[PDB]
Amino acid sequence: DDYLQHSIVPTMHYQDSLPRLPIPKLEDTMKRYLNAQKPLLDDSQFRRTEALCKNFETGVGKELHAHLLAQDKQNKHTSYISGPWFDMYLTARDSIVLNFNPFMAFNPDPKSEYNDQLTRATNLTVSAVRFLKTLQAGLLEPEVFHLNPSKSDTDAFKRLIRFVPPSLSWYGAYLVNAYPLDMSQYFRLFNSTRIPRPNRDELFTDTKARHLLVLRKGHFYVFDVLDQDGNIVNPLEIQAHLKYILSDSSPVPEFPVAYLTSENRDVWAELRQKLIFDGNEETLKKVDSAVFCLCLDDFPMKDLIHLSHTMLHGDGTNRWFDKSFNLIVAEDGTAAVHFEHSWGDGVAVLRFFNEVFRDSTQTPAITPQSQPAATNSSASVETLSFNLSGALKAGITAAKEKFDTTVKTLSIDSIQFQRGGKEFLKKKQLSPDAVAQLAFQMAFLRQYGQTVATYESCSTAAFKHGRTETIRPASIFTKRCSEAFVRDPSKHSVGELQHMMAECSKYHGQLTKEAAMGQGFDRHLYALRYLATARGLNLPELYLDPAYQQMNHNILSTSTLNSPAVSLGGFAPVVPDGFGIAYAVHDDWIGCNVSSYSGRNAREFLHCVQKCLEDIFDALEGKAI
Ligand SMILES: COc1ccc(Cl)cc1S(=O)(=O)N1CCc2c(C)cc(C(=O)Nc3ccc(C(=O)O)cc3)cc21
Repeated sequence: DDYLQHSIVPTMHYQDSLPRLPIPKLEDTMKRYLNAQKPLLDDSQFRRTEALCKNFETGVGKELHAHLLAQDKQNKHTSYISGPWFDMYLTARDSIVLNFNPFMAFNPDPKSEYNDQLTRATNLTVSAVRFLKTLQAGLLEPEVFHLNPSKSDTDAFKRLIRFVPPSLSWYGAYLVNAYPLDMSQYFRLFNSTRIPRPNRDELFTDTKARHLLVLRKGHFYVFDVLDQDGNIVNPLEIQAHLKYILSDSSPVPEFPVAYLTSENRDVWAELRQKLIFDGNEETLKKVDSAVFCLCLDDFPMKDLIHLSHTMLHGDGTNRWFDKSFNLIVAEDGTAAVHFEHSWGDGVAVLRFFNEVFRDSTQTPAITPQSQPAATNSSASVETLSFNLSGALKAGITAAKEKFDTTVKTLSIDSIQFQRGGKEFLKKKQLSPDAVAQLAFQMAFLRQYGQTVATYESCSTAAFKHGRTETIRPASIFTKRCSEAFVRDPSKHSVGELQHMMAECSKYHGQLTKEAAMGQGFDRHLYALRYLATARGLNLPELYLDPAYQQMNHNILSTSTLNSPAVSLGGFAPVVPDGFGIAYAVHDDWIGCNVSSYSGRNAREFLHCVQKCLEDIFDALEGKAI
């Protein structure tokens, strides 16, 4: 059949009973905020911020908090952070390219000949449509985080739980230490795009649409991947239609329209309206509502750096950046999902990513020897045409110049630390995540002699309409430990170093579990600020404090996701003087892909990460510095 999974428990079985996202006590939030400030602020800055915190907790903050709580109790179908967080993304006027959109790259099909571009484009496309089908049918297994997978990820439990009504089903999983996740974001995975508009962009979805969008050399093509009955178009036909597209000899347009999706959101909002005025509404409608955008790149990957630039931004011509996601397949079969971040988070895209990799490699629709269906692709595949006025041509030329100049300034490079990873660190009773984050802190001290604002993404999808919370890895413990390794390495015995590292690990694990439970401080303080602005009030002084602005100017911006399906991932710095650090600690090695602009040096940082990781492993192995 056209399904890649056959869950007996409906996909959405736990959604109705998901716990609401907790609002912390204000007292806990201000304490956590100041705790994160401790490594960043000098004595007088800290005392000044401590004083604003007290004012806030006693004054306008207490009143904003009372109102946050009452609003939440009137909207128990949702989360307090959901509206504010969507608004954070959609009101942002900066380019979504680099600023917001990340990538994750698939590992190759382990069967060598399946990495042929046509074979893999077809297999990955068909598997993505099978994911859409399985989601529609409620046949995708619910997302569930198991503490004891051997007790709860069992047919035995699944047979039982399916009889528990959705109003109670979450409780049945909770009682076996399983935690069902929110899955409401999957409503925007397919047939969805972001539409640029003044003030605040729009999330658009059209579930009726049955066609794929393909970009090749900056030309736009659409064809159906679902027939009128609701079945997947025969994969041999899809193969034919893709072969047709791959055969187009037309040069890259003089005015590649995909450049516009990289503009400032107000600029693009106005140019899109001009596109409509010039009669393009039908064309844009087909782009907007396609199942997703398949991007066929006309070159192989030179190396990991090239791959990373290719999947993060490409050259500006062959990605529709607004789309829920772009599935990119290069000439050597290298594939990635580049996604728009406003509609959903890492956990939702990763499940799609994992199922698509598993299906496309284990149950490929076609083989490198399949004969495309005898079909008249020119009748089935429409080549889209945009009517561009002079103002549109000029806007595309400007979009291109701005794209080219900015991307020019972006560097990305990687390390593969091979001495060990998760196995060895867990043996030493440490959180691998904490160790990576320590290494980043220690690296930055070694390189710049500073402790700086640090961001780690944490899913709050254990709750109804959850998104993310910020883990704040820069702690007094990481700062002390880094100082010991970097500044006075002869002052401490290996036992002392190992203990310092143990205290980093514990506090990091504590922050991680708090964040996952909604007990960070970042989202809470953000929702209070949002509430004050939405009520038409002056910004409270807490938020005007340089230290608050510093806490949210994330020089070290980090994110990890791990899966056997992901070769690597990337994102650009979130600030001009920042790094963007995609990392994974695997069973036996550690990988970091780091981006930077002109204001930072990613190569040096990575040399420092390498050195710090060597120093950390040496101390852990008993060896002296
Ligand atoms: C909690 O750990 C995990 C649990 C389940 C999985 Cl499938 C993967 C992981 S993980 O290996 O990818 N991982 C290691 C520790 C960790 C932590 C502390 C946080 C996250 C996480 O939430 N990451 C994340 C990344 C990006 C986003 C995003 O939306 O951008 C959101 C969350 C993953 C991981």
